[PDB]
Amino acid sequence: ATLPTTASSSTAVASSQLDQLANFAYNVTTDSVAGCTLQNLRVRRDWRAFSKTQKKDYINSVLCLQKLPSRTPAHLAPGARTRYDDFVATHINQTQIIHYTGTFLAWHRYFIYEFEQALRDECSYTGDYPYWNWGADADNMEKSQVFDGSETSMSGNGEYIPNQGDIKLLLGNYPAIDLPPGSGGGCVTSGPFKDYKLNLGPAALSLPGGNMTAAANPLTYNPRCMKRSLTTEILQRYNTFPKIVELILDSDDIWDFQMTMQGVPGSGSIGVHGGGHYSMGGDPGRDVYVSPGDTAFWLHHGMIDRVWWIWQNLDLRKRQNAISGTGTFMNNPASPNTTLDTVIDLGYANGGPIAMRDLMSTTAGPFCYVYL
Amino acid sequence: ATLPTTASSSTAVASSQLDQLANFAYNVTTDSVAGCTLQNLRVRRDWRAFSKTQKKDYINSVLCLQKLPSRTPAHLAPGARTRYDDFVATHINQTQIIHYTGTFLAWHRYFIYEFEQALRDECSYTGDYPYWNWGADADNMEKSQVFDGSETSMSGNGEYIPNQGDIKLLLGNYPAIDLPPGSGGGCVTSGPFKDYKLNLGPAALSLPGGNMTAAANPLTYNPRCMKRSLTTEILQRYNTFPKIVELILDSDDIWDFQMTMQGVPGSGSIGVHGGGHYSMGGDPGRDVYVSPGDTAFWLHHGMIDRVWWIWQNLDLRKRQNAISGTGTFMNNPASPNTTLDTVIDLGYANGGPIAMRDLMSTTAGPFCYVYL
Ligand SMILES: *[C@@H]1O[C@H](CO)[C@@H](O[C@@H]2O[C@H](CO)[C@@H](O[C@@H]3O[C@H](CO)[C@@H](O)[C@H](O)[C@@H]3O)[C@H](O)[C@H]2NC(C)=O)[C@H](O)[C@H]1NC(C)=O
Ligand SMILES: *[C@@H]1O[C@H](CO)[C@@H](O[C@@H]2O[C@H](CO)[C@@H](O[C@@H]3O[C@H](CO)[C@@H](O)[C@H](O)[C@@H]3O)[C@H](O)[C@H]2NC(C)=O)[C@H](O)[C@H]1NC(C)=O
Ligand SMILES: *[C@@H]1O[C@H](CO)[C@@H](O)[C@H](O)[C@H]1NC(C)=O
Ligand SMILES: *[C@@H]1O[C@H](CO)[C@@H](O)[C@H](O)[C@H]1NC(C)=O
Ligand SMILES: *[C@@H]1O[C@H](CO)[C@@H](O)[C@H](O)[C@H]1NC(C)=O
Ligand SMILES: *[C@@H]1O[C@H](CO)[C@@H](O)[C@H](O)[C@H]1NC(C)=O
Ligand SMILES: *[C@@H]1O[C@H](CO)[C@@H](O)[C@H](O)[C@H]1NC(C)=O
Ligand SMILES: *[C@@H]1O[C@H](CO)[C@@H](O)[C@H](O)[C@H]1NC(C)=O
Ligand SMILES: *[C@H]1O[C@H](CO)[C@@H](O)[C@H](O)[C@@H]1O
Ligand SMILES: *[C@H]1O[C@H](CO)[C@@H](O)[C@H](O)[C@@H]1O
Ligand SMILES: [Cu+2]
Ligand SMILES: [Cu+2]
Ligand SMILES: [Cu+2]
Ligand SMILES: [Cu+2]
Repeated sequence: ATLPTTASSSTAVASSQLDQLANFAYNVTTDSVAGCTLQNLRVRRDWRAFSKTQKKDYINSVLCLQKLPSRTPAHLAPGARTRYDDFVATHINQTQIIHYTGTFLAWHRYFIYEFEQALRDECSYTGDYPYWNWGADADNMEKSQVFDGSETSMSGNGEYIPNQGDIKLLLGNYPAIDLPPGSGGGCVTSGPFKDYKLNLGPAALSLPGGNMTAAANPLTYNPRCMKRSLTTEILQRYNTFPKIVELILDSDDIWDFQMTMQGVPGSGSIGVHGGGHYSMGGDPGRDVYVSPGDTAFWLHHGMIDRVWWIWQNLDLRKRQNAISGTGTFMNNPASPNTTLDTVIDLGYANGGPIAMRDLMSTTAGPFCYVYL
Repeated sequence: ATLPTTASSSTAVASSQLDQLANFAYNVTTDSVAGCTLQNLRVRRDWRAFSKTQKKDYINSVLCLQKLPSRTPAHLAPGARTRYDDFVATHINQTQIIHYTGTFLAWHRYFIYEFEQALRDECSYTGDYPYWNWGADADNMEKSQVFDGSETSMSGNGEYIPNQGDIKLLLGNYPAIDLPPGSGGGCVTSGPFKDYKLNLGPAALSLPGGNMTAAANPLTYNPRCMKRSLTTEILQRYNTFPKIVELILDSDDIWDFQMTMQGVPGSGSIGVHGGGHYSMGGDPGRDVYVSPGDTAFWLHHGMIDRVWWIWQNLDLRKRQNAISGTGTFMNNPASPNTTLDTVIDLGYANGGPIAMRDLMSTTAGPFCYVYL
């Protein structure tokens, strides 16, 4: 079998191209497994592949972390109430050193893995890690099994608010990127997270109209509802199967991969990573720091990690350990290059400090899983 | 009298142009003074204008802050030992929100004012705030009364180190700016600060050759000598009287002023602000975060504040309260615009929280001084 070399403009085959690439990556991962053996190798799976009661087992475990008390010392994050908040808080705390950095991909890989460990160790979860395949939902976000509002979604849309202005995304002094406000605006109307209390932020919440709300200290207590405004137009622009495959096949090195993924500034594109986030609309959906406060975050980054994993396995010799970038957001201010010895941590959320070299592979260090 | 409209290429008259502009600014400030009256109005003065024993009164007060114990809670900055360290620590702590921000100019104005208050309130200083006029020293940094190594300098050059590679200044992914390493390299050889213990950092120290050293936590204890490597070539490139006047006269709004001053990224220029800093070479001279750990910092920023003050007084109606920019370094990540209500503080160094509106004028809020 010879793999696709050029992304198709046809949605139907772009999807199949993606599946081929994934199959190859799956093949590479499995037979390289012949700590981590084929036996104890976990499989992360598309949300759609979960059955009703499996969906709910996951949801319930998450609701469990949203009920268990926070481990973060109150004086460090006064707003944190739950174990779940512990994760949100560390993400807020470290936002300026984990996006547009050399550590971005590996940090989020570790973040979601440790989230998973919390689910298993504290909330008795025994099911698989879920991911959200953007491409399948690119035409109707409201019908996504992740966002349909049912008892098996991560809740759905937010209360509709008429005539919201556009979202204006800034970075540096580049011209804004303009996005539609979606079909919601307010508190989520249904599903398992309808009564979920969002406790932290806003740190930097983009608002319809172009304004931004920012607490003096986004780690203080600010209990409020989760708001969404599902915006299908955004997925259509940045997260279609052709766009996904394009990112994989046109990215010749780790720099181009991660930059294309996140959206290079000034380019008018926010990539699959930005698209996934901003398509949720609402709050913290539109807050780069507080985004894990939206429960769909974990599924989104499941998919982010998948896409990275695929890209790596297309040329494992060159890509397995590939790193580019520094330890500061867009290298502002300048910091040293990230290396295999760079140490990251998730503060009080879970786990301990760990070096980049131990994160590069989904079947070494603490990791032992594959994506189906 | 009609003021210069175009910066002269002649060093001799560029200097006189500067003096005219300063005189005008002085005139505006005084007669606008007709809390702050002409009576209690302080005058900040060129270091050269200080007599021997006045120089030493200032130096001694600084050495006093370098001996009095730190107020910063040990658990917040384990490295801080002295009152002086309190200031360095807050600067390190806030570096990512006080450079390339809307607050940059006003924050540093408040920083040095509160430094001054520490000198007066804790170290019995009663003399004037000094500033370093770069232009007078642009041809021979070693002969500067600030850096001559005598008992009236801020110490002088560092131990000479042969064949140091160039300094390579990065920001974002723009091409590096290359600078010569100067005539020193090591510990300062003489003057009042020869035994001054530099306690904090490095946070991001640029090294000859292009490398950068960064502690895991630059607020922890790392006692070592202050190192300089006086680099006249740098002042010659960025800090000549023509360059100073150019910044004043060619900058039509606050954005262009502050950006030209700091060096716009990608432009190959580091402005009078970068030039002043990097011309000192050494450590923390080449560390954006830790720079106040070099005792010349206060004189440099005296001059920075002067240049701003002059520019403001050229059109006080439009410039007095002018602000542009956000609350994050180069607006990475994006944050709200700075406004007159934006509140800043210097943590434990001195003073309390204060709004931008109270900082805009050297003769309102807490301020009541002029530059001669
Ligand atoms: C947000 O990030 C900052 C910066 O990393 C975190 O501050 C860090 O806090 C921990 C302790 O709270 C420090 O760890 C060290 O622990 C050992 C004891 O095992 C002790 O010997 C050290 O002196 C230190 O306390 C870490 O150095 C410290 N870093 C800084 C710059 O203060 C903070 O915890 C994070 N906030 C949250 C809520 O996670
Ligand atoms: C570096 O900057 C951080 C962020 O500003 C500083 O953390 C801040 O620390 C102070 C107290 O240490 C917090 O002030 C508040 O004081 C009142 C009591 O008057 C209390 O009710 C509040 O809950 C809070 O403790 C401030 O909110 C806090 N901010 C964060 C994000 O933790 C830190 O102090 C700075 N480090 C140094 C050495 O200056
Ligand atoms: C994966 O390996 C299987 C089993 O040998 C093979 O049939 C299939 O063609 C491989 N997939 C790809 C995309 O190479
Ligand atoms: C956005 O901010 C401006 C300036 O503070 C304010 O006047 C306005 O009310 C805000 N606009 C919206 C859409 O709320
Ligand atoms: C931020 O200020 C700039 C001018 O410096 C202005 O163009 C922009 O509209 C402001 N942003 C908002 C949303 O207020
Ligand atoms: C400053 O005011 C004095 C006193 O009237 C005047 O002689 C001088 O010309 C003024 N300076 C400038 C530069 O306008
Ligand atoms: C700079 O860093 C490189 C890579 O770590 C190292 O090999 C080298 O020793 C350093 N160069 C200098 C000039 O010390
Ligand atoms: C940082 O890494 C880049 C490649 O991504 C390399 O070009 C540069 O030399 C590195 N910086 C240093 C000084 O090691
Ligand atoms: C296939 O459908 C996608 C949306 O899923 C479009 O983006 C593409 O142009 C093609 O029509
Ligand atoms: C006057 O002298 C300055 C240095 O002080 C030069 O930069 C300028 O070109 C002129 O020779
Ligand atoms: Cu993140
Ligand atoms: Cu993300
Ligand atoms: Cu500064
Ligand atoms: Cu400075």
